[PDB]
Amino acid sequence: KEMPQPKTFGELKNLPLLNTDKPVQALMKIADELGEIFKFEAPGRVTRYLSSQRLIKEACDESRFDKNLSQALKFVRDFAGDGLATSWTHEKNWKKAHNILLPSFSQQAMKGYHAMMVDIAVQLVQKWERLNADEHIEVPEDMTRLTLDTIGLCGFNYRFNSFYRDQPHPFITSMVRALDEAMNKLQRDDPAYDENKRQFQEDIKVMNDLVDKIIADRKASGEQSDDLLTHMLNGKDPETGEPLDDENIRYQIITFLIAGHETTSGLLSFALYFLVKNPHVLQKAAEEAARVLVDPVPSYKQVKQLKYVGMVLNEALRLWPTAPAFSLYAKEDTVLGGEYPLEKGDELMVLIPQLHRDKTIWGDDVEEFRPERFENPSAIPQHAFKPFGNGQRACIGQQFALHEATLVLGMMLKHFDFEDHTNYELDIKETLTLKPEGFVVKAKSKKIPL
Amino acid sequence: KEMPQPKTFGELKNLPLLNTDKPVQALMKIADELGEIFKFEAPGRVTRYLSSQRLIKEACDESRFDKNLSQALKFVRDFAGDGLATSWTHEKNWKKAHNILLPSFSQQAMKGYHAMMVDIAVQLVQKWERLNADEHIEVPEDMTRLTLDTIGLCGFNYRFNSFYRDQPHPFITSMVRALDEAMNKLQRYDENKRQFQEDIKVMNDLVDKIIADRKASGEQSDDLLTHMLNGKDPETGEPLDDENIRYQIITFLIAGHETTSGLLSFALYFLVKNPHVLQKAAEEAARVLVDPVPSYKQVKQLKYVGMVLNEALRLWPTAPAFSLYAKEDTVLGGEYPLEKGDELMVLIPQLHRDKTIWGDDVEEFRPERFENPSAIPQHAFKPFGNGQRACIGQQFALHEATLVLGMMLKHFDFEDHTNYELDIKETLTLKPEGFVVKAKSKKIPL
Ligand code: HEM
Ligand code: HEM
Repeated sequence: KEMPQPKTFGELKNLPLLNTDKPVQALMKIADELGEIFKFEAPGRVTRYLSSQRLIKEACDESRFDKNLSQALKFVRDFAGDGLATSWTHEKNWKKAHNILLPSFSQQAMKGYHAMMVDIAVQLVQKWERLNADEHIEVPEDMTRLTLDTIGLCGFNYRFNSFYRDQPHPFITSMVRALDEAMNKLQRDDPAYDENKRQFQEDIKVMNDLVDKIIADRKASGEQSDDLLTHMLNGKDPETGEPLDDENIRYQIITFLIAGHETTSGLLSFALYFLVKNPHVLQKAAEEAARVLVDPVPSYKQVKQLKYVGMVLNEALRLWPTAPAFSLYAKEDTVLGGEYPLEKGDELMVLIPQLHRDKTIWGDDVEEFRPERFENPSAIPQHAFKPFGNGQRACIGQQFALHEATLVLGMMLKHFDFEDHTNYELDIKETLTLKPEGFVVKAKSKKIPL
Repeated sequence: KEMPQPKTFGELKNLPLLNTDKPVQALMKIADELGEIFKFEAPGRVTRYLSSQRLIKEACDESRFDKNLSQALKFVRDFAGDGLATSWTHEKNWKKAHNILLPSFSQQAMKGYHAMMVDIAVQLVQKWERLNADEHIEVPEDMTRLTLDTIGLCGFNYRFNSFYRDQPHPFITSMVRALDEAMNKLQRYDENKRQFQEDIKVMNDLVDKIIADRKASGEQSDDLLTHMLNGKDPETGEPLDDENIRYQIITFLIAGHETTSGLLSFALYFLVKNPHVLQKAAEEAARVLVDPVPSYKQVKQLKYVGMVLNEALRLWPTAPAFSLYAKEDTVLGGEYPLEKGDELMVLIPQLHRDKTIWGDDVEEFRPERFENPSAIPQHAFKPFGNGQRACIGQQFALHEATLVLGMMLKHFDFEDHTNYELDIKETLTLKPEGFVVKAKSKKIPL
């Protein structure tokens, strides 16, 4: 009945607890101490962090709870607009874009993106083939170059050419800095933050200008590509009969870059981390890659056959889900778990990494990396595994993210042996997403041509 | 390219090779001679027996192969109907029952069955505590009493009361005799047919009566029957009808009781034949089972007992084969072209003796081989089948067997007093026939 709450700071309540550079990890430790639910209070804000499958399966009942914009998402909305990830369910543009975009994100639609994904994946493999002896790989940096360029090419047929650069494309610099400002605002306004505010407006303009220009260029040329921009310029919502307007198309493209690039590169980085830390698993994944990927270029069908690589990726998502939380609100007064009364509008946060450590679902070995947990997908209870969110507001990019990550991890394991030459100590850097900071490896080529 | 084939008998092709009382063991010896794959032909039937992890890992690719009803399963279907084990994947009732029953067979659902499992396990322990000096234990006989009563109680709150009986419950007599007829048909009668139909009627009547009785009472139990009466398939939104609920219950009794009792029997056999392993397992039981009654959480802590059970399943998987068909034209192992619909048999005991996977000591009983599942190559260990058509009862079988073996090792020292010679009787499942032991109580109360 009475809900636990972490230590307070006078008038600031719990807010200074977030003034740390690893806040998800801090909230996980609080959940370890306090259990499946705790109240978190700040000036003008009350939320409740959920950690157990028992309570989260109720919060995922869409008849009782809808997606809420967390404060992080509210700040991202200042540049993602009413794109899919930062719009309320009841906003006309959510269901409209949802209906238009769902068919272009299906498993069937990955067949059309596959060639462009391969284009960037081959660039990654060639970069590593061309490293000199005793040079090493900066794993999240290269994974970020890959996922960013893949979304750019599949999203709107634009080449950021990240593998030709040390300093990223100006669009990426402004996007990352806008995401940085969004996160820093969460932890803080006085006169000192005026420079950050001016820079934020400048970063927003940089993003809008490039994306609006590409949309305008495409409309003028009339050319058709296999990208999401072409689908959005031609698609009509069956319900309203309307197409997306140019401004919303821009917000969707920005959304694809934000929501997809760091989550996916984080997944690849964590997966490779767990592989080099678990040589029996790496051997098993590498066997499958060599057996399945029998052609110099992987095909769409071959990627679907990388079952164990997929298990590796799901187990990496279990331990470190790279979009680590989502937010809900009670549609009406309701009681959570038979003991927590909630009033209409009350907010909930789903702490995904804690959910994925619920021993009552996964057993005592929750911290061990064992892809075999996912050997048979049916053994996983409902709402125990939620790296892609919930229900109609789940990740629309799930099939894209997993197809890219399976393709690329498969190619990495086919073409190279990996050495954890520094005995890397896991250090998880937190933005709005999670990644293993400073993770480096050496790759020895297996000399298999492309 | 050219596939080996065992000796033939003119027009009968390979079929007389199955007219033996140990056909699985015969097929293993054929695989020893011919290798990882051989063709087996009979009038109007062609199949291919696979024995190597190399080929079986491809056969387990669900995009290329789906479950086939072997001739054994087709004959069992005459009384298991379209229950889960004897239905095709494309039959509406398979996916429907699969979606409904999966949550009631989960590891989480074992918490709710645990009390009833302990009920029967205590009856087994008390039976052995009450034996007189120099009396002995008929191991497969008592294990079958336990697993049969455990499924009856957890399945539909029915007590066969097997530990009160010499002659089994009439349902079991008809079930066993129906399974016997199914197997005998494979090797080939007007009286057999009349008897086969009588035994089906016994099974349907009792099970239909319990379903009707439960519907009339409105009472709720912690059993599979209550879940089936109240569950709805999320996909179609439909519940199982009463006829299919009957077939599922019959299926649970068939598919679960003899496979699981064989596992316990083989496990105890290998333990008494390997005293260092027995001692290690007994040390775990005493350290872990600190209460008069094991808890669910304690059973999960019996790690080495679980490894004992997996190693017993490696050597003698008690559901010893399953069948597959090619969904499309495909090439197996890069050298064996198969046409759509072509059939495969997975010879599990031979798979589990693949020296390229397990090393040269494949015949030795070493539970330590299972310390880390990640070190085991993909599809090397398939005692519970494959993919979406894998054993839905796997967690049930292993929880029961771990609980019961744990309690046995806590409460008794065992003696292989006859220096028993392994003799594996074959029905549709495998068991060590005539396996007997003496148990000396450690005098630990319940
Ligand atoms: C492993 C990589 C990814 C993970 C873990 C992930 C995770 C998530 C999660 C948890 C949500 C729900 C957030 C909430 O409820 O507030 C979400 C939504 C979303 N994601 Fe992803 N994501 C990934 C990759 C991608 C990619 C590659 C794209 C685009 C190509 C994408 C686009 C979106 C969009 C548009 C939404 C909002 C959907 C809606 O509400 O209609 N994501 N994602
Ligand atoms: C150690 C004991 C057991 C073993 C070795 C075993 C083995 C197997 C195997 C190999 C299959 C796949 C057969 C095929 O592909 O044709 C299977 C399926 C099945 N088993 Fe078991 N089993 C055991 C215990 C149980 C128990 C206790 C139950 C029920 C309570 C059960 C119920 C089933 C069912 C319903 C299926 C069919 C699942 C489906 O296709 O949807 N089994 N079992």
